[PDB]
Amino acid sequence: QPVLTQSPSVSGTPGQKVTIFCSGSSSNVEDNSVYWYQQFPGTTPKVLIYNDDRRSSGVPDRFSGSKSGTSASLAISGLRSEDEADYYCLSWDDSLNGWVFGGGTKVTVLDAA
Repeated sequence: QPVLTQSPSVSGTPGQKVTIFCSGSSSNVEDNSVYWYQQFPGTTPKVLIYNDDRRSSGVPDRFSGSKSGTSASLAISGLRSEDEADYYCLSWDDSLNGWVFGGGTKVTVLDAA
């Protein structure tokens, strides 16, 4: 099982805000950088956030990464249909001696009505 524990699936309509959580431990996210990846079906995952809160080139400011203690989050404000994807957190783990991913959180964007 994944060493990092992510939020269950979340949904929103366009314009809403969602927050995805990534919980780790003292051996991983507490002192090591967290990265966030976005993955569409049948596509390689791409880095959206690195070093806890830095946006990759081209990533909209409505994507915000943060970290506190052994917990990290990715907030997507102003949700757009193209944001529907699986999101994964990643951190180095000093005990396991590996790069560990969360199990993923699917963000679904519902048609408002």
